[PDB]
Amino acid sequence: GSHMTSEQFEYHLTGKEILEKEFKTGLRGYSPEDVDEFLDMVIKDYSTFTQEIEALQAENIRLVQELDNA
Amino acid sequence: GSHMTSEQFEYHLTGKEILEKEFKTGLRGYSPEDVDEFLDMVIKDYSTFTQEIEALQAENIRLVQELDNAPLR
Ligand code: NI
Repeated sequence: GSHMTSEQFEYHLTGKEILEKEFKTGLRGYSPEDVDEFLDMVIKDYSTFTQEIEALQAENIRLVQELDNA
Repeated sequence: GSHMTSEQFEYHLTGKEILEKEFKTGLRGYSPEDVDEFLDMVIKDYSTFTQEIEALQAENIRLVQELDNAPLR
């Protein structure tokens, strides 16, 4: 009967891991303030990506469950 | 036939921007090698997130098309 495919998405980091990452420092290096400001945006985007996927999964569930009554 | 729209989510960066970003240097900054290796994972994750979202959006559009044509009662 009905057969679903299965796809897997592999991620390297979590927002938490980015929040908790401590870079080593050296004689010359990237401006800590500038890197921090940039990663702040990255962490926000990880949260937003996660939320949008959750929203899209819920929308998927909504549509599938409607079709349950077809 | 009638439609409404929303703008639910706000993003700050693209993967391309993270690949291309050039940081100012200074005394006692973060290890460039360490930061670059870290951001490489971020870049790959942005691409994967983006792919997953676009795949779900395509799937949902297929399902809405199916539902448009489906009798329920
Ligand atoms: Ni079968």
